[PDB]
Amino acid sequence: SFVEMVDNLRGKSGQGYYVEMTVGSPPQTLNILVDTGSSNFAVGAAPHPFLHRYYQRQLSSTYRDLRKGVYVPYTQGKWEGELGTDLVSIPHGPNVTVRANIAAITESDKFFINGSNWEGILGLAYAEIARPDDSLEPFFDSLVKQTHVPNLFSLQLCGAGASVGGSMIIGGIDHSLYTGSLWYTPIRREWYYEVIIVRVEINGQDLKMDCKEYNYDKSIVDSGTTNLRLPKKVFEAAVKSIKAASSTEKFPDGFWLGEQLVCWQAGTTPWNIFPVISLYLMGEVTNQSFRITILPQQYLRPVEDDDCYKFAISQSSTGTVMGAVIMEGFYVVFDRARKRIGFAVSACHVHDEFRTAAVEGPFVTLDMEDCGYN
Ligand SMILES: CC(C)(C)c1cccc(C2(NC[C@@H](O)[C@H](Cc3cc(F)cc(F)c3)NC(=O)CC[C@@H](O)C(=O)O)CCCCC2)c1
Repeated sequence: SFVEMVDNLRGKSGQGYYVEMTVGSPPQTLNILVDTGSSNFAVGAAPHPFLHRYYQRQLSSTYRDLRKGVYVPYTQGKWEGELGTDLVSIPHGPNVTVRANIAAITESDKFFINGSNWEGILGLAYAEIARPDDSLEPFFDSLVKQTHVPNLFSLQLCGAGASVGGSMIIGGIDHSLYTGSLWYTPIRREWYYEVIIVRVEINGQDLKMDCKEYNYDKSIVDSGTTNLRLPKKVFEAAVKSIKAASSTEKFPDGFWLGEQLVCWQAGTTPWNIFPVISLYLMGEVTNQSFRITILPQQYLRPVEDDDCYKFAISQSSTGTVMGAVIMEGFYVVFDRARKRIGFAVSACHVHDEFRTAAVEGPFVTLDMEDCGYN
């Protein structure tokens, strides 16, 4: 649903996943980062040391200026630019063309990456967190309003199998991309893709915190953030257990902070000493939830030059962010029509000789609604 969009994403480890788009008439081709954690469509529109190409408004007979500026601040990077509209399409995407809002980026700081291969960002979340304000229609809303594409997309983000790939199925769910059942969690509110974590286990041991801690101040699925990011108190409980699981090894302190590799001899990575992490999500029926299980092969992410890794779980003071390492090896369905996100085991699942990533349920969990913050 459909073959045409299967394997339509590419990326580098830790630099997001991008999809090919064209903007303007005639079509100008850009690579565009696929970001469930923001809601603005923006594209390099002026030279910058890190851009191979950029969008050229003067060459599009279909460009229209909105004569209004815009800027967006992310966790660290930020850009400013000029709002306009234009015709936009996705070559490996549905067969449609829309007029969508476009921020043309004229200045930026710490936003583009050195050898990135991407030139723009596709914020796929709801108008609410759009900049300057919720009146700037996000691209996906426009796509839905203009064409007949169903109000639904799914993301199959894959780890290696040194440089990566994946699929963005616009408008449905492609059955060849996952196994087992889909389990759905409610979208709590339509701004970020907000969800609610009702329970946390590490190698089968409940973390025993008040479930409010898991969602303080929000939990969101964010394909535009690399790490699993955890609220301070949860982060420290989790590192504690992960340290004691793996104490048979000697770890620098900068490792646990994400600012320093650990290396082992090719093929000898001590997989079995790192615990599995289970996240239980609110389910669709009363008192029911389901779990997703993350393997060490998701949260110790590989970087080149021996097999080398960074700890891809880190600290947040803006809530739980289920980033790209959590999403890898799941097929994640953003079912906007039904205010829900589905998780299944990805067809490109992460393997381990003795353990496997899993979406399992049903589980009973009382008082799930008390887990939400405010
Ligand atoms: C855009 C908006 C809505 C105002 C905003 C602001 C701050 C944080 C976010 C959130 N989404 C954040 C998400 O949009 C952005 C997209 C992005 C990807 C990129 F490659 C470079 C960037 F400059 C920006 N990603 C990041 O800021 C993290 C990037 C990097 O540190 C990494 O972890 O890989 C993250 C925290 C929880 C809320 C959602 C969103």
